[PDB]
Amino acid sequence: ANCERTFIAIKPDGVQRGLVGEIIKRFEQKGFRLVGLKFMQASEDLLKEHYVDLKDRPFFAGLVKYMHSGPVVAMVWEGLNVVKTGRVMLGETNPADSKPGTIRGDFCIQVGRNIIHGSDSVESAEKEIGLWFHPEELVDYTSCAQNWIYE
Amino acid sequence: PRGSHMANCERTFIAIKPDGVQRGLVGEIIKRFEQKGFRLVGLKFMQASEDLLKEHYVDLKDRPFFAGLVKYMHSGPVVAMVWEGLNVVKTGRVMLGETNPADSKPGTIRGDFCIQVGRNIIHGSDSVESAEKEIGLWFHPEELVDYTSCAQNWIYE
Amino acid sequence: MANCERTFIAIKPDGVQRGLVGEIIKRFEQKGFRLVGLKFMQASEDLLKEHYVDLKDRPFFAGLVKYMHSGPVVAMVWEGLNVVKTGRVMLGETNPADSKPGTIRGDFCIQVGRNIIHGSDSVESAEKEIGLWFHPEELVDYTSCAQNWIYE
Ligand SMILES: Nc1ncnc2c1ncn2[C@@H]1O[C@H](COP(=O)(O)OP(=O)(O)O)[C@@H](OP(=O)(O)O)[C@H]1O
Ligand SMILES: Nc1ncnc2c1ncn2[C@@H]1O[C@H](COP(=O)(O)OP(=O)(O)O)[C@@H](OP(=O)(O)O)[C@H]1O
Ligand SMILES: Nc1ncnc2c1ncn2[C@@H]1O[C@H](COP(=O)(O)OP(=O)(O)O)[C@@H](OP(=O)(O)O)[C@H]1O
Repeated sequence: ANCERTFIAIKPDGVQRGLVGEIIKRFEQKGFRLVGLKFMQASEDLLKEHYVDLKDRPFFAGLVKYMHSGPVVAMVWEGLNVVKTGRVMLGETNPADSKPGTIRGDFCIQVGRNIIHGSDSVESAEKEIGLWFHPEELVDYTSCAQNWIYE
Repeated sequence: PRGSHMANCERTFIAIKPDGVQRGLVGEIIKRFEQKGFRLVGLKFMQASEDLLKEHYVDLKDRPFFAGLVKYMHSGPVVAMVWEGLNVVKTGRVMLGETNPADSKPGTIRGDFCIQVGRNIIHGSDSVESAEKEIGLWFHPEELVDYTSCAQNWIYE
Repeated sequence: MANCERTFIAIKPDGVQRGLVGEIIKRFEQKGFRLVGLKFMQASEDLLKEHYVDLKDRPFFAGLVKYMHSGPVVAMVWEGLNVVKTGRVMLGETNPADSKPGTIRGDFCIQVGRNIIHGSDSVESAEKEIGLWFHPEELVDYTSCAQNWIYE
């Protein structure tokens, strides 16, 4: 419910093109609560486990190499239906189909340079959060606006 | 008729709810209507009485959320507004996004700024008939200001 | 290559009058499209009649030409993968009544006849429009510093 969490990663192209603050602002202004935030170079072992559902796809090795080629911003956000709603805010996975107003619709063009990843399901979010963050890196606090965001 | 000056003079009632005020979204919301080309006619900051809210939401008096909605709308100040323009009722609703924020698209006010249906930041008239009733209920005629936008000939044919 | 497709975008006199030039350009730059041509001009009625030749028999044609000649326009050429189709998506529906929030027309204008901008509808129309509005020498070629982060 209101405490659902999702994993969002800003990809190396999102960092290189100076979109970190823009992306974070979209989640903050929506009313989602920041739980975790890290900046790192993800190892190929970590990326292969993150993208384990894609291990049989032809683009898998290139996606892992690319995701390891620069730093990423790993994040955890909390809120009601944050997994599904986070995916709507990102826009379609393929930027060609993403609508203006979405992060990919506004800021990127091609699927291998799509700036961001968001968990596709509550099950995938729980696995991704556990893989990228130690439990002690996730911060719990109450937003001063909680009563104005949720009944 | 299409292209008539009178069609450009349609008005709608928009209220920024207590959560929109609390979360500092008043300026953001007003900027969206101004940049679109809609003309501001009325604007006031007020605490709406429960009697005014019960009449505003009279069609919902039998819904289970009615009492909570009236209490919530009375719990803080609201920004009441009247905007004018071609199809401003329907287009204002499109700009707000779906009533339930879960279904509102990015780019819309609710799509960008809020999450749950009971805390949806804003109300807009659902039809020209509801707009006429709502404008009359929230504003005295002397609070509605008429003027001509300097960009009128660049917004309308 | 497919990443070198080009489209023609014109900001109409109402877009210039209402101070939307920078906002429109920012939308194309932030998307990752490359600016190729940019010129500010009063389009002649002869140029506009050729640009809108397919509408010469429509009842609104004379008013459209007069309107497009009534003030300056910003003529532009942008480059990128599927920039024609994607540029149209970014502009929003031709009729602003049907354009969604988040698009240029959805955010900034209301009526057809004052719809702030034009974008090529097809690669064939883009080639014709670019040739009509720009001399080849006005089109600038350079490589974006972010090319490898926009395209694989
Ligand atoms: N050709 C490709 N090159 C690189 N990554 C790709 C390619 N096709 C798909 N993907 C990635 O493969 C993942 C799955 O995308 P799909 O389109 O197959 O499914 P999805 O729309 O349900 O996410 C996406 O990763 P992301 O969530 O980190 O964006 C997508 O970007
Ligand atoms: N659970 C709820 N709690 C509070 N208000 C609600 C709830 N469900 C619906 N409403 C409100 O009830 C009003 C009518 O919304 P509906 O979606 O029911 O519309 P409808 O009656 O045509 O279906 C909306 O008010 P607004 O225009 O000021 O936003 C909507 O927000
Ligand atoms: N009543 C009208 N007055 C002025 N221009 C019009 C009118 N109806 C259509 N047009 C213009 O006629 C052109 C063709 O619009 P259509 O709706 O017929 O087709 P489109 O949606 O497939 O592009 C558009 O020009 P633009 O690309 O420069 O915007 C459109 O604006």
